[PDB]
Parts: sequence; C-alpha cells; structure tokens
Amino acid sequence: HKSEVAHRFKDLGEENFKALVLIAFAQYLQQCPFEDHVKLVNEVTEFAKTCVADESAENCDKSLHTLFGDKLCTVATLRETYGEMADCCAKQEPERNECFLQHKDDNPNLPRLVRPEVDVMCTAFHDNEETFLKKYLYEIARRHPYFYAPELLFFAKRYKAAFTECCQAADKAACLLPKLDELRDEGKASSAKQRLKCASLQKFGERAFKAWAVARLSQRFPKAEFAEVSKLVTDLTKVHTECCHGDLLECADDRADLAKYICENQDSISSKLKECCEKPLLEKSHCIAEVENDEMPADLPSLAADFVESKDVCKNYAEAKDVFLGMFLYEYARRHPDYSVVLLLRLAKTYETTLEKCCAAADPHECYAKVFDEFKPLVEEPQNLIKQNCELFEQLGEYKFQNALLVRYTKKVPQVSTPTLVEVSRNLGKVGSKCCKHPEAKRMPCAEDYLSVVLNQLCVLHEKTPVSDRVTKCCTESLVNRRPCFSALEVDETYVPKEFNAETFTFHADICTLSEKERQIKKQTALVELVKHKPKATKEQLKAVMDDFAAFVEKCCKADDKETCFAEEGKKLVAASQAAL
Ligand SMILES: CCCCCCCCCCCCCCCC(=O)O
Ligand SMILES: CCCCCCCCCCCCCCCC(=O)O
Ligand SMILES: CCCCCCCCCCCCCCCC(=O)O
Repeated sequence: HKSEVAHRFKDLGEENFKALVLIAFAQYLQQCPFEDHVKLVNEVTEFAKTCVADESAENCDKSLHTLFGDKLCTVATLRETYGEMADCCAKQEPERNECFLQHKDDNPNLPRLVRPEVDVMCTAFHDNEETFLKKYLYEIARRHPYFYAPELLFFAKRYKAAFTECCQAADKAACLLPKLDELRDEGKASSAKQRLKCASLQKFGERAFKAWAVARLSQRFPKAEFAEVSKLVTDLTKVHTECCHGDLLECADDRADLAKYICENQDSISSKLKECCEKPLLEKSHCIAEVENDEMPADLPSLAADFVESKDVCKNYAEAKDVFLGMFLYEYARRHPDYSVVLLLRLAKTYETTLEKCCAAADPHECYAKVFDEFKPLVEEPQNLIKQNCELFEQLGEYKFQNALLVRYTKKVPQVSTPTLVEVSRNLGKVGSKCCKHPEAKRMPCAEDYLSVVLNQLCVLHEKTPVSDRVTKCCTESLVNRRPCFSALEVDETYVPKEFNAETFTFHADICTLSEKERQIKKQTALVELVKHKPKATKEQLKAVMDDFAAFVEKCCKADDKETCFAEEGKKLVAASQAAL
C-alpha cells in the first residue's frame, strides 16, 4: 500500500467510492451546487483509477488527507463563499485538515428539504435514477456535515430500494410514504444517538462511558470472558473518542480495526458473528454494531459468592476499584439482557456506594451482607412502570393512549409550548406501540433505547427555550438519572389557569378534509389548551368534554352546510363545556 487512494478504491469498489467522495465533499463544501461536486467526484475517481493501474503514478503516493485538502484548495470561489475556510489552504498538512474540520458548519442556513409529490419523485427516479438519488444524497450530506458518511450511505441504499419497489406499484404513495417516514425518523434518531454519546463522553468523562460499554458489551457477548470484554471496552472507547472528533478517515480506520479484531476472535466473543464477518469492509462494523445478543451460557452461578459472601471483598475491591466494579457489572450484565443498560448502571453505583461505606465500617462483612436487597426496588421501578403504561396502551390503542399522556404531562409541566407537548406525547405513544409488542423480557431495553431519543429531543428544545427549572434539572442530570428524574415530576400546583381564548376553541369544517394525522394533531392541540385552561379538571370531566367534542365533529362532518354546523353547534359545545368545568 504505497497508494492510499488505490487501496481505498479497491476495498470499496467504484460505486461506493464515488458515493463516499460525494458525501465528503458535500460535508465540507456545503454551498457549492451539485454540479461542482459531480465534477470533483469524477476528477478524484479518474485519478483513483490511475493509481489502481500503477501505484507509482505521479501523486498516488500522497495521503488521502493531502489530496482531499488540495482539491478543496482548488475551488476558485473558496474565499468568496466560505471566508475563513480559505485561510486553511495556507497551512501545511497536519494542521490544514484540522483547520477544515473546524470550519464545517453544523446546521447551516439552508431552506427545508420539501418532499415532492410521489409521482414527481417516481418520475424523476425513472427519468434519471443516478442524479435523482445523488442530488438527494448531496442535499442530506450538506445539511448534516458531521453525519458519519458510511451510515449516510447505508441510508441512501434503503431509499434506492424503497423507490425501486414502490414506484412500479399501482398504488405508489401508500407504499412509499410510510417507508420515507420510517427512514426520516431512523435518520433523525441515529443522528441524535451520535450527538448524545459525544456530549455524555465530554460532560461525564471516560470512566462513565467505559461503565456503560462494559454493561452493553457484556449483554451482547455473554460468553466472552471479562478480560476480552475489557479489551473491547478500551478499543470501543478509543473509537468513540476518535469518531466524536469527527475526522472521517480516522474514525473509519478505527472502526475497521475493531471490526477486524472482533471478526478474527469470533470464537472468544459470540457465535452470532459469522455472517457480519463475511461482509465487505464497508459494511462489517455496522453489521456487528447491530448484532443480536448472544445466548448466555447455561451454567451460571449466583453473584453472591464473589461479591457478597467472599472474605476478600474489600481487599479485591481496594486493589483495583474500577476493575472490581467492572467485573460486577460484567457478571450482572450478561445474566440480564432484559435489563436496560442504565438499570445495570444504577445497580453498579449502588454496589459501589455500599462498598465505599461498608469497607470502612466496624464489620464490613455484616455491613454489605444484604446489599442485593437494595437492588430489588431499582429493578422493580422500571418494570412496574412498563407494566402499568403497557396495560394502559392495551386498553386504549395508540391514539387514545397518546391523549392520556397529553393530560398527564400537560398537568405536570403546563408552561411547555403546546406544539412541543403535542409532539413528545405523540412520540411517547409510538414508543408504546413499538415496545409493548415485545415479550416482557425485551421491553426494558426497547424502552431505554427509544425513550433516550424522545428525552434528548426534549432536552435539546428546552436548552434553547427554557421554561421549567425541573425540566432543566432532569436534562442536566447523568444519563443514568434522566428518565427517573422525568418520572418523578409531579403536578404543577403553582400554575395559574390560562385565559380563555375563543379562537383556540373554534373549529371549522376543513377539519373534515384533513388527513387522519392532521385531524388528530388539531384535536390533541385542543386537548392541551383545554387542560391548560382548566388544569384542575378531573378525568371524568375531561372525558365528558371529549365525548361531546367527538360527537360534535361527527355531526357537522355529516351535515348539509357543514360550516354553519361548526359555528352553531360549536357555540353550544363551548358553552356546555364551560358550564361543566
Ligand atoms: C481524495 C480523497 C477522497 C475522499 C475519500 C473518501 C474516503 C471514504 C473511506 C471511508 C471508509 C469506509 C469504511 C467503513 C469503515 C467502518 O465504518 O467500519
Ligand atoms: C473494564 C473496567 C471499566 C471501568 C468500570 C467502572 C465501573 C463503575 C460502576 C459505576 C457506574 C457509574 C456510572 C456513572 C456515574 C458517575 O459518574 O458517578
Ligand atoms: C422543552 C421542554 C419540554 C418538557 C416536556 C415535559 C413533558 C414530560 C415528559 C416526561 C416523559 C418521560 C417518561 C416518564 C415516564 C413516567 O411518567 O414515569
């Protein structure tokens, strides 16, 4: 490997290379139009081929970062369009690439990407599949310049498959529009997981990330020995640390080294890696990162002997505290793939707190004898919440569950924006649909994973437009204490009922012509404003108003002169409601 471009061209293949080069340029030159990028990509790609033919051909022995930066420095308009970015070109290499990284604009001033109609889309897809897809890949790459390029490429190919299938189905939109929604939401979620892992690492440090990773790796690979699990956690932590810094190639090399290491030591890690490890380099690490938990060994004893009963608990602990705590987490974790990672972490902190206390007390052995009892309420807490909220979802269906949640959280934090209360409640309810379909034992991991993105989105919005101290508390706590801080929120008894607005509770006959989605949203917005206006209102009372409201909408979406019914019956609904409440 005298030629890093040649070697990359050979590993990836022409198609993948072209796409990844496009994404890379799109992420740095975020205001250059599609056609400049296509020219760059073809220039780099002709050049690549030259080095494949002959690794000694001129400039082929240069560094990927060298060639990338030289090409950025060739763009004629660099100073006029990107100002400071052009000053990077004056640097010699190690710092030039670090300079360009710094001048990527996260969330730049760009107008929202409007979804064309299905038949406009499918026609452009048929008419010129290549430019349709790549022009859209360019549009996403340039608005998400830190999005890991191959994860973005993985998404692109699922769009290609979605268009391929649904554009030749005789009912185009009912096929395609759902798949575009799932992709849009997986995209925003995966993006938000990235941004969350990197802020947690910054705030709380390496130890806390390594704790989290021990728990997760141990659930995944319950047959690995501890020393193999800690080797992995150390390499994971180096990988995550380098990928947060956001340099594409340094992240991609670290991720490949780890995937390579895992695929070579498969029989010391998990038996479910065969297929991932037969895939090409581009896809290996991604496949492994999503692999199912291995089945745990049958012969697994109690943790009591090593962690509670053994004399030498304090001595083994004091000799390497984190190592001992990590062993405890490893042994607990691999027996419980049914626990959320953060429940495992509460348990480990409990074990830690008790050892710190007990190993300095008169009789340590007696002191930590019953440490396992302290785990019981922590375990039961999220289990019981899932029991209760999934029972509710079983009774109500998704929509009516979402409305239960609206009432619940509007009352707890009625200063929150109505649009925000509505979105997070809809979203919480979808977490019910997804997670309450699992058997009891998969439910906690499902909840943890989807709640972490609903609650980050929550805390992101609130950082920007603060509203409640209590919410800021829950948002700035450890990721281990986030969800339970939110669960501990109580009804705000300080809230002054908001003033009646007539317009707020006036409806027009165009609600009959909205989608199911749009109707629901306008009703749920009404429900929030209802609770915001009458916060002491009882569930029985609330029900009585929603039944009449529901009755009202039906009647006037059935009437000759729809709009008169809305103004006239509405006068009767509003006055009836104001009486009863
Ligand atoms: C002339 C410079 C052009 C830019 C070169 C683009 C580099 C793309 C390489 C990305 C490596 C992708 C391999 C996947 C690694 C992984 O996630 O496991
Ligand atoms: C392979 C060993 C890695 C190190 C393992 C350390 C285990 C620590 C257990 C306590 C978990 C606490 C999670 C973060 C909370 C805090 O920062 O106090
Ligand atoms: C911008 C600020 C937004 C704040 C929105 C507050 C609404 C509360 C959301 C908390 C729900 C999280 C799940 C907790 C489950 C439970 O109730 O036990």
